[PDB]
Amino acid sequence: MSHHWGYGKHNGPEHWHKDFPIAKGERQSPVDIDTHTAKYDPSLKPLSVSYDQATSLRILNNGHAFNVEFDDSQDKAVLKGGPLDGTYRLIQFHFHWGSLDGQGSEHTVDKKKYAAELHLVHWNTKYGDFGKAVQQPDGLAVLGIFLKVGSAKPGLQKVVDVLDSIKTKGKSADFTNFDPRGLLPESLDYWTYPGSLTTPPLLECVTWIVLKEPISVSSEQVLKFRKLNFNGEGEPEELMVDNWRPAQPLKNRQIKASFK
Ligand SMILES: [Zn+2]
Repeated sequence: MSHHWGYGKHNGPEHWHKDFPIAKGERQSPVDIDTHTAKYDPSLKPLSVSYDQATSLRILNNGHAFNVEFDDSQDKAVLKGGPLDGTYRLIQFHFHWGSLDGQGSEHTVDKKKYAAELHLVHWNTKYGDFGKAVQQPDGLAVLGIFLKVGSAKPGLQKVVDVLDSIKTKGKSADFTNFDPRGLLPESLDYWTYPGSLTTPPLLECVTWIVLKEPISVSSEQVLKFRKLNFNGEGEPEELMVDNWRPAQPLKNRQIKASFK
């Protein structure tokens, strides 16, 4: 249908509440991280990211972003520790980005926007599969990583290089042997809060873990994101930029951190 959700003026974040009333709920994401009001919790443990046996499959343009999909049939790529009481399996990653380097991230830090934000999405092994997990308040754990512009990120290059092949909605490419360790910063210091999916259906099923340290990507690398299209092949060109939801009200949730 013509007014399927998206990021345009007619179908974007300001409109989502009409089909998805939880958009105005109590635990929506993303949020602004005010570093004066976030609370250092010395009891927060280190994150445990185990990606050395991750098995990537394919990369696809779904008309909203591009997703790299993983084999989540075993404990090959798991997130645990940190604020988490369970183990979560990686199913996909994707990014959100802007029409210029000055915006594109979903989370903000003291109102500062980054050029992009990477989401690694993981689901809780208590629940059987992803579809079941998103119905539970502790169903998902999303690791959020900001992108700033500087030096190139070597581990991102395979992704950048393939994007020309999946320009339009519905296109995919094989994408094997991709190592998601190559997308992580040196430090795993983090903020965490309870929240939601940032796209429809906006379900309030996510433990967010947002890394303090951005990764650096080159200007050339993030520029390639902006060549993707929201549209299908043959349809009028609608460039895939500004596929981010703005910050939502915190509503008395506590953001906790592993540092001051
Ligand atoms: Zn996302």
